[PDB]
Amino acid sequence: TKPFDEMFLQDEVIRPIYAEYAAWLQDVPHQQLESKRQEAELLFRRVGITFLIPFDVVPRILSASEWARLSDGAIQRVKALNMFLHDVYHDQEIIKAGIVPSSILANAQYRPEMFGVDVPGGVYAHIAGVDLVRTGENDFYVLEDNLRTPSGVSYMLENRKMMMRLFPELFRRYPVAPVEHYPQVLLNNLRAVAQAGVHEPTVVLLTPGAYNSAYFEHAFIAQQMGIELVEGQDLFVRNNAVYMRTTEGPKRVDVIYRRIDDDFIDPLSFRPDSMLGVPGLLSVYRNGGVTLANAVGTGVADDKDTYIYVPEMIRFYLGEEPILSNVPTYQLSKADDLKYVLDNLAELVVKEVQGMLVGPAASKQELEDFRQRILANPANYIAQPTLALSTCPTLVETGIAPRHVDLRPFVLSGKTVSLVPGALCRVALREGSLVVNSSQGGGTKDTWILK
Ligand SMILES: [Cl-]
Ligand SMILES: [Cl-]
Ligand SMILES: [Cl-]
Repeated sequence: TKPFDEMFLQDEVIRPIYAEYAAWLQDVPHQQLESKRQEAELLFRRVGITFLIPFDVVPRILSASEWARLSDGAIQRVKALNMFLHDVYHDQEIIKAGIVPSSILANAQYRPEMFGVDVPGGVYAHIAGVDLVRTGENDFYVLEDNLRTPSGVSYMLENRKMMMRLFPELFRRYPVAPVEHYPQVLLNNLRAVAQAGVHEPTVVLLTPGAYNSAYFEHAFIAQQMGIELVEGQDLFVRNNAVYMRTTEGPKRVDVIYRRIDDDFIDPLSFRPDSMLGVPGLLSVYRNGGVTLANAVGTGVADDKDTYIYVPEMIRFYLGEEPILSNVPTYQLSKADDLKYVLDNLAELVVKEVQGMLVGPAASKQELEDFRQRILANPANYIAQPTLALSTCPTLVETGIAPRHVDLRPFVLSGKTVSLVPGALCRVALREGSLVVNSSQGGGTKDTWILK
């Protein structure tokens, strides 16, 4: 019993989807792609790379039918999440029906400033990141939802550009769907959420600035879109409108793609010490003078305590059964969950909200150590059963060996809900590791969606 591999079947048989890649790999002149060392030599000789997050040249390939199911599943989930957000800030029908407890209103991410506020098209999460894992041929799990300021598209776009630059001949052998139109699809969706009356909306990207880890992505996506990259001080509010400062005079801003947290957008309504925001911005948004994307108060839908109700949102709002499954998740802030987790620690995966323990890959000492770490602050942890995480062929020291991967596509909601046929794929390079996170042996791959 081994974890499902994307390339190699039950025996050493190659899955039909990877046959053409295996053929190309055999024709590769000399020992150029036989192991991690030869891959690192190829990447340096051609593109001058020295391992910045590591990159693996073996793509994560998905068929047109796998993506169609995955894509239907992600759109269904995001529609229910947006309908949930409209509901919590309006009639709260799901709470009155007893499906979601009223304790959700104790969540710090629930913004009473958004109660009764109508947002253009009822869209709260204009961009939604969905973290997915595979366990079988037709088995996918949603690990987490990302509805605040989702990131990673720059790695998705650059990884494709890198693969096309290194191996153009490989793109001739596979019918790979393109991804580079993402910024223009996003810009078109932002224009569509302009307030009622606005004919040719002005769109800007509000950034915290250079001293932010994702700043390059902010500058990159704004440049790819062809819109102004602004900081708080570049904008100002007056008479229910937001203006951008220009030498020729103030230019009205209709839509702001915010890459700043709610807490920092308006010192007159939230954190008063913030220098990232725009004073009075929340009032203009609440009174229909501007659109913020993503909306203020989306955090209540992707919080660890709300995650468990997502399958029930799909049934309640859409009258459908969930296409994608949630992962059973324990919230160590709950006494029943804390009791269970500490009693079955060697069988579970424990993660901090805002460190990670792999119970089956831990000794009695490190298990007892983590037990103390948990009890020092239990509310900062969640736990899930250890899943049979799918492996993708990855170039390692010994050669081409299976390594654990995860997938992040980006759902876009404007007047329509859609996905560009691509995703950020993260790989856990170290043997036996399930840490796809770049902090401890984590890298990226290009994700190919076949036409
Ligand atoms: Cl961000
Ligand atoms: Cl369920
Ligand atoms: Cl739609």
